Amino acid sequence: MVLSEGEWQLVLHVWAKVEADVAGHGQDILIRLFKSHPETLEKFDRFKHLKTEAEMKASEDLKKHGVTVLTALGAILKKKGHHEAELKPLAQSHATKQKIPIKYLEFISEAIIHVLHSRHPGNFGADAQGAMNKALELFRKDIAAKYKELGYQG
Ligand code: HEM
Repeated sequence: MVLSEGEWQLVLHVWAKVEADVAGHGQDILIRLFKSHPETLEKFDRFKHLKTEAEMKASEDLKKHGVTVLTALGAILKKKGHHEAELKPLAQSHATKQKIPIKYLEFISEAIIHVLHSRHPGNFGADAQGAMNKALELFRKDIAAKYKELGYQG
């Protein structure tokens, strides 16, 4: 798929607001994912002992991981579709080392959209949400193709 320039602008405008607090957004998004889809927590041997939201919020390791996730995603979105080299190592680690099905990438996409709508309602109306949803669908479609090339297809 291809996004128009106007669509990328909507995506990068709200992302610039996210980047004012990467750690905070990273925590919010992972916690949302784990709350909504507790089965995803089982993939993380470093976090699956965490029992409550309070414990998640207090976890420094969880916060650090949130920053890593959003820094990587930000680097991909800023390529505006030209992301083939960025996606190769991400695909390999999520396919071979961790085995993360595509369904779980949909779950985190939902979590990102929820947190952006909650923190940035003025910059995340219907048109901006649509554009962010297209950008994340593009990401998932390209990662799924790489999964298949790698032998997983998740
Ligand atoms: C927007 C989607 C995602 C991005 C940008 C992302 C990015 C990353 C990055 C950059 C790392 C660290 C280095 C590496 O191993 O590649 C990582 C590790 C990992 N990711 Fe993801 N990830 C995404 C989604 C997910 C999902 C949906 C799950 C599981 C439900 C997941 C599970 C893991 C695990 C288990 C690790 C290793 C954690 C550890 O070091 O103990 N990832 N991810």
